[PDB]
Amino acid sequence: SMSVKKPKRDDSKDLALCSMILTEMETHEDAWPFLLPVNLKLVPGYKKVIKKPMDFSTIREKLSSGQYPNLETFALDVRLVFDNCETFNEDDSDIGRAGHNMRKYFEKKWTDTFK
Repeated sequence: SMSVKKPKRDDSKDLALCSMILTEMETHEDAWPFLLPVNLKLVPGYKKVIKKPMDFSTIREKLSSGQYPNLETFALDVRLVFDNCETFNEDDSDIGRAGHNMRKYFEKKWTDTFK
């Protein structure tokens, strides 16, 4: 509350560490369904069903241009990529399995880097 603060967590390396994690996600072999925006002209149903499209390139541009106010808003967009994937793809498909694998990979890096 006013004039009463928890001790200050050092957040000065967060930008660089989020960038490193994003690089590791970009370079994973199962990243291919997530590197670019889904083409809304060529994939029937996507536009209407997926209210907030997200992909790694869009995350990378937001990161580089100071559009993440903190590391939680960054984690929300990453998770949004996998949540969208689960909404549109069967678990037993290549893309469905890719999503589950990438989410697991992300969550471990996140915990090891920050928790």
